[PDB]
Amino acid sequence: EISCEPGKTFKDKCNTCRCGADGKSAACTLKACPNQ
Repeated sequence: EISCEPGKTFKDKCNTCRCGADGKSAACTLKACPNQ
């Protein structure tokens, strides 16, 4: 599932992800979910 520029990073969820080498995933991180 998922998809994006493989090797790149972005926000995605409310924290911060990192599109994995494949255009279908991204290692992410958690923390408060900024919205404002």
